[PDB]
Amino acid sequence: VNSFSGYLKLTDNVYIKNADIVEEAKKVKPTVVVNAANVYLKHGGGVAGALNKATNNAMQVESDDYIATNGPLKVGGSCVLSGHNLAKHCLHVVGPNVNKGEDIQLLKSAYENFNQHEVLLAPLLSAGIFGADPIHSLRVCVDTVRTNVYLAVFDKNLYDKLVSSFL
Ligand SMILES: O=C(O)C[C@H](NC(=O)c1cc(F)cc2[nH]cnc12)c1ccc(Br)cc1
Repeated sequence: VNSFSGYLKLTDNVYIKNADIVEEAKKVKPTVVVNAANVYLKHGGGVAGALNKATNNAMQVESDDYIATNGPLKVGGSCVLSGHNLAKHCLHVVGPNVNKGEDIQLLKSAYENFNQHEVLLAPLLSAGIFGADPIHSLRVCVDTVRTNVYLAVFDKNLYDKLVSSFL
């Protein structure tokens, strides 16, 4: 039993809700919140900008120190950093950004990072400003992640769609 409330169950291990991931993280304090990161950990907009803003820019400060020490992530890669006031940990995962021409097949590699964590609160990788089809992203998520994933979808319209077209 865990503290996630109000999710529709899609599979044995994938759950989905219409929620603002920032507000959901602040209320659940999950062990792991996933950020839709880029390789530079520059959290300017989308989910990343919103999560970072909710940390009063502490996520960005920590991220800049990480990059200065380690260099950029790989597309499809991840790193674990602090969750600040939102979660114990933040798993920064780099999905491919279609608006940069990155190979969508890297989306499966990106979701594989979730399997290193028993339970996660997560956005749909490569959705939103990353330009991928959120329905394809949901399919890859379901077919790749084996751990328990609670997907928050900010847009109510999108959500209702994802549910009605799910197989
Ligand atoms: O709806 C989703 O969950 C996926 C994606 N979300 C974002 O891009 C997004 C951006 C942001 F700045 C803050 C956020 N907090 C939660 N998600 C976001 C999206 C896709 C299509 C459309 Br139309 C609208 C949104």
